[PDB]
Amino acid sequence: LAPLPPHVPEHLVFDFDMYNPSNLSAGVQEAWAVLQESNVPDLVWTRCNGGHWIATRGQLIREAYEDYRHFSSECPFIPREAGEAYDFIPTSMDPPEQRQFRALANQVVGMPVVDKLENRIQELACSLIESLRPQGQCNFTEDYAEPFPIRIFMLLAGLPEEDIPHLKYLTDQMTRPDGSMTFAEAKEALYDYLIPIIEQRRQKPGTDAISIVANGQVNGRPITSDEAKRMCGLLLVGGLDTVVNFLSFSMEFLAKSPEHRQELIQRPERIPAACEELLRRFSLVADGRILTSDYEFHGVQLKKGDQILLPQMLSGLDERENACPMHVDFSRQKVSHTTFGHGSHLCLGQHLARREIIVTLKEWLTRIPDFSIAPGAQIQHKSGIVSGVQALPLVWDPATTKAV
Ligand code: HEM
Ligand SMILES: CC1(C)[C@@H]2CC[C@@]1(C)C(=O)C2
Ligand SMILES: [K+]
Repeated sequence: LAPLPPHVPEHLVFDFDMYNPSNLSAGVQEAWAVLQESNVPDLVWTRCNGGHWIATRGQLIREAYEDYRHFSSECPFIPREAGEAYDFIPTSMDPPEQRQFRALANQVVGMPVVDKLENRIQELACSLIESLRPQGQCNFTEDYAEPFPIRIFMLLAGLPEEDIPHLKYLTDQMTRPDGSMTFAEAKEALYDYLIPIIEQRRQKPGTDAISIVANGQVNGRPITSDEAKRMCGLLLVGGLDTVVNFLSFSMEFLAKSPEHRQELIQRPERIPAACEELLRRFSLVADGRILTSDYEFHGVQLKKGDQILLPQMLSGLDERENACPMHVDFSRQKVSHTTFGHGSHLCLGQHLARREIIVTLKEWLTRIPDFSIAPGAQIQHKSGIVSGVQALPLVWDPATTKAV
């Protein structure tokens, strides 16, 4: 717990810890949404993790992400030492500077590339699922949630699959630190890995994501090796720690809700609308910004240098944004969320993520329409910059499945 700063008033202190929230055993989304109870203000100060503001409502999250003159991306992580070490491109830059780097990034992970990767996504999801189908059981986090998104990413990056254990270890210490490494050691270990590769593909340009970035142009000028590395690192974390977690939340829920499985088996054309609704209910990212100057926002005096966590996860969870927000409803008419961010840094990998999610639900339910949590398992969730599921044991009767 850190010393409450002179400028923060006693009545806005709410000691929420993002890496280990109090109600965590009820579900990570449920743990986070304690900040939306009737007793809690729209903007609190927490003394954990060195101290930082936290906006709790969708209205303030969106306003702050839009206002980059006051809410800067220069130090976007908590704790303070992680945000100061954070130098990924484009995420650590504010517009106007940030803008030229998005279109290089858009070229390696945007729609055009989802279109080059279309066959391979479909094939690996069918082949992974078909290999599990006859067993009548799986450890989903390890058997599908990781290998499906991860092997597509390594394929696109032109990186070998036995580098996976090392890279996921490191990427995961930057979002859910276990204590062994600091964000900076983790980051420098990712750059160390990328350095020879980047230089080699600048001499012999290939077709893979690293070559494209490294030999890319930024509003007409050549990107440097240091910029290539800083953009490249960011793509790996996005590739190895986003969709991987998201798929486990969605499959846990489907395993617990036979009527929602039935809806999608009956009307598979509803899968894209259902993916959106699940992205709202099982939203999982929470990063933030730093104040560029002293500023008064929604009646609270903020101080230059203060950090503020603006939980992207909380906006679609807000009862002011969606009625009965904890309830999953695939026909929800206005699905409002900030799952993929808001403002000028809107997620560049969202078209890739949505395709991987929709391909997984359609291809799973086609082959293994009925499935449940294994008898007597209690699912445990984990919290951090990106939230996730520690293990998900699923069971099914092989007599009810079909090889497609
Ligand atoms: C469920 C999956 C995903 C979610 C929920 C998600 C969420 C986000 C969010 C919230 C941001 C903005 C953060 C900020 O403003 O500080 C972001 C940015 C970004 N994400 Fe995604 N992401 C996902 C998947 C991916 C994937 C699969 C990739 C690439 C392999 C990716 C690459 C990027 C990049 C490059 C940016 C930077 C945008 C910028 O700074 O201009 N993301 N993502
Ligand atoms: C907050 C994020 C999800 C977004 C993409 C990966 C992530 C950890 C960042 O560093 C940017
Ligand atoms: K920084």
